[PDB]
Amino acid sequence: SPEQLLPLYPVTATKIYMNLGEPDAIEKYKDLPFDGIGLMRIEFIITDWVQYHPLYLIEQGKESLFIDKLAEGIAKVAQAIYPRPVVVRFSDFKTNEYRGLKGGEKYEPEERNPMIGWRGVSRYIHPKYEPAFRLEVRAIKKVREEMGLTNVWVMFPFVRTTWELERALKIMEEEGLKRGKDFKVWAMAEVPSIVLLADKFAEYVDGFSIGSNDLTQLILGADRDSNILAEMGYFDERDPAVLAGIKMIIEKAHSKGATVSICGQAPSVYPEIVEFLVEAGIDSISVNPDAVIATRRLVASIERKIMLKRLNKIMDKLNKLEL
Amino acid sequence: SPEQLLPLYPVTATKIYMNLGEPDAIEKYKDLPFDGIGLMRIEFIITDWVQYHPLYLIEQGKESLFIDKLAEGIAKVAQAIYPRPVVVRFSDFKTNEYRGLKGGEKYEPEERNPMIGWRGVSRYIHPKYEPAFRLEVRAIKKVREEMGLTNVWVMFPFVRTTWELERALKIMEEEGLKRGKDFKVWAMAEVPSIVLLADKFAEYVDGFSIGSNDLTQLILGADRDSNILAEMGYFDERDPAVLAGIKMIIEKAHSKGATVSICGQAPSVYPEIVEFLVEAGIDSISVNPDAVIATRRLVASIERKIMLKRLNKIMDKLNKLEL
Amino acid sequence: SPEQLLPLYPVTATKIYMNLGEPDAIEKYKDLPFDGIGLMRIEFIITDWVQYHPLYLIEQGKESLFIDKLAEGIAKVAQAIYPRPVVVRFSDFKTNEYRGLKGGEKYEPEERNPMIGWRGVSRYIHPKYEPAFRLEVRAIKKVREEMGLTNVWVMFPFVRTTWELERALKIMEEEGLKRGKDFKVWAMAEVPSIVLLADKFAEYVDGFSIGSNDLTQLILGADRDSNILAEMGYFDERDPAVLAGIKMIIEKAHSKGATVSICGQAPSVYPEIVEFLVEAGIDSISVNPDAVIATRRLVASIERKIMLKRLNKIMDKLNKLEL
Ligand SMILES: [Mg+2]
Ligand SMILES: [Mg+2]
Ligand SMILES: [Mg+2]
Repeated sequence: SPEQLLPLYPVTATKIYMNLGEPDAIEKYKDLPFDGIGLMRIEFIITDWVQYHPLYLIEQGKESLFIDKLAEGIAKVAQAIYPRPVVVRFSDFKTNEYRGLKGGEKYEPEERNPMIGWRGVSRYIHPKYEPAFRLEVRAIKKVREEMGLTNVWVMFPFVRTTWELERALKIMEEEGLKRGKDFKVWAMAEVPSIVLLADKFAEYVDGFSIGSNDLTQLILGADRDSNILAEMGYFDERDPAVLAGIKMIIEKAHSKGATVSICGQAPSVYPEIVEFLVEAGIDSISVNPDAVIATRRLVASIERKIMLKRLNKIMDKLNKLEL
Repeated sequence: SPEQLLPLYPVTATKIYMNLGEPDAIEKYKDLPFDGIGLMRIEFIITDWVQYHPLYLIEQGKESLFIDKLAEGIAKVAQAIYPRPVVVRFSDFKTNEYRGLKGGEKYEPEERNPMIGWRGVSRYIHPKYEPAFRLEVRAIKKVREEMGLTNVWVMFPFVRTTWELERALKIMEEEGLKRGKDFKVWAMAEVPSIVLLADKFAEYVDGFSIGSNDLTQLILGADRDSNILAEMGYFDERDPAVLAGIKMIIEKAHSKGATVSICGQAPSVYPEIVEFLVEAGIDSISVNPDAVIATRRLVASIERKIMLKRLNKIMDKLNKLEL
Repeated sequence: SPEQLLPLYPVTATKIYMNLGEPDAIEKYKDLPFDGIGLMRIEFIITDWVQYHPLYLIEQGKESLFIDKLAEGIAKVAQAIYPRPVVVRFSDFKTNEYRGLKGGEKYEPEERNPMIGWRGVSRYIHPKYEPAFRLEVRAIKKVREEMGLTNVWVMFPFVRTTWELERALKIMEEEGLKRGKDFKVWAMAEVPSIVLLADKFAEYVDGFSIGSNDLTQLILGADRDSNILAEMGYFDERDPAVLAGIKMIIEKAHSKGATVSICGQAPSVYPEIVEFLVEAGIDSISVNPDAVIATRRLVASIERKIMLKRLNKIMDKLNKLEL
């Protein structure tokens, strides 16, 4: 009877979140010791439950279908784990991925580098895609209000500049979705501009989610699907530059009182990444379901280890005071 | 076999108490990891096991029935969880609620605001209701002595002034119920006078129980059953005024060496309230049975988190000493 | 010839304001040495000059009558004592008191506790009563502009939360009534939330008016018309909790540069309350007309006494510097 084994799992100061892409998979992982969904991917919902470009649906006057499918998926995930928070990520599609949707060829220009192209918040605040972002915000508002699921938060993927973030925030406010005590807004820390200006971005969002997969790619300026670059071992999240960027993000966000989360494959595979993150004082770690329990163990041990080490340092520090 | 799973639950520095209103429900929740009954409501016993106003029973010479029913309920609850403490709350009825009892129309005046009317300690020390309070104290004494259940403590609901508290204490002493090492007396911190003078009230009671439901109502001056006020969102226990009052109560009580408890719906629904309470250093948290286990998890995690944060602060503090 | 005796009255640092409920009574008390009307009650105007619920008049399209009667009363009071300020209090009625008006049964729900019910700013910002508050603001604007009576200020009764105060302020701004150098906005400090967060409320208002009558009731959680509670002596404004709350309000408001006033029966009857208020450094005291002159004497003496005591302390303090 595993359902009574949940409270007996090790207690961790750092929150252990879970990454979810398919809403129907929430019932498979309902017995895992996770403190919430730190990353809900709505890409699967749009691809397989909608099949249509949101702008195409707006042109055909079918906003209701898109809004209702997103609302159904998000409400299922939120109600399955209430009151644990569900951090829904906005549309993370690229232009080429957007073209895969039905009727998306008319609204998606052919881009040489969609990886660093028109995507994320830059797409949301643009007048062309603004109605689709408004549809997504309307779905989130319907989940939070019609179903009363307060535990639904949002994260803005691929945030580039502060003014774009504030424009997205005011667009959300125009839709009645306002940042508050019961509503948290996060920003993906996958762009080096966020690394350099995390303390400046913290005035607009409640916290940051470090997209280590994309953050490593952008910091190193390398793209993963290129087999040549992958063979050389570039895409190691243990890279000193990536670690320095993560440390800077954590320091700036905690100096401005913003929470820091990480949602990538780095904590799932590399224990040393987890140790470094916990030592830096990261607020939460979001991992894949199959890596939840182990992470909950590992973080706990690391915390205990830290709780020893700091004590020693304090004593040593105290020694230098008396001499 | 859940009965051997009790010792395996997470260990929390803050005591996790349980709220009980029906004595017969103690057997349903005997397998929950609670450190005691932080709030036992005798309102159900008087309403459904007595059906009669205590003053009416005194007039009819039936004090024995009221005393014996209270003693039976309290003894059942205390013996079910011995030696864990059972904090019995005295009669928390309002005048309109008192009139619901049989024969209570003759003893309860019609009040415009019973919510802030003749209730609580103000009712107990009044000569008219003093015999009923003496009956309640006699029932408590019978439980503590005839059945030898030392684990029964009392809390005074809706305490307004220090002189009324000392008059209630001397009335209890006249009945042979004296505050001591084996008997704890608490005061409900649901009136702003307790907020302002907690350090003064601490000389009379062993600890305080924060009635967050009533404390929010009195601090904000709003009454919950009014749907208009509820719709505007006034009754949020995360309100800055309520948090400041709770912090002041905790600080004053710990400055005077008195324990602090909370028995309301705030810790059951809002994790941030629990985090703030544990950070402030609250001695115990009393929640509903269905919210016990989760709270025991949450508090534990928060404690661990705090146990990290303080360490960091100490190191930072130590840094400022060397420079 | 008493009219030349006004300048010969004792000079007080603390402003001595007067409480007025009937505009026609301003001519009776025009020869009293008061520095202004610290509390103008428009309850009498609405009850006896309008007789109608403002929402009922709006439904019947008779906003002009209500606005003109309020304007006539306020203009009479302001012109009678120009340029001394007239602090008009907004509608302080309760729901039961509102039902006494003609046609008010349809707009006032039956409330169990109107004393802590839908009243004050909570009523003004609500969409249902918002047109009536707009009518009151329009009357104030007509007095300040059509008659050019700059000396008219407003106070918001029964302020609960900061967001409600800012919503009322923006509603006033939408009506052209904006806080400025020639227009002062006060908040009644009769709710314990104001006591706990006076420094936070000071960013929205020019000053605070301590409603000691209601402040004592809310701090002690007792209602005055209950004869049982009154007999026990609960409603003593010399209570330590009420004094501590008043001291906290004064300290916070003066730390944020906001003026503090008191408009209640405490300074009219208890000289020690006046002494404590003047020692705390209250900016003004508003009393009943029959208690004006005596208060003007008493405060003066107290000020002189303080002006001695502080000097002694300074000398003593200086002694500790030389030793
Ligand atoms: Mg990404
Ligand atoms: Mg209560
Ligand atoms: Mg009042």
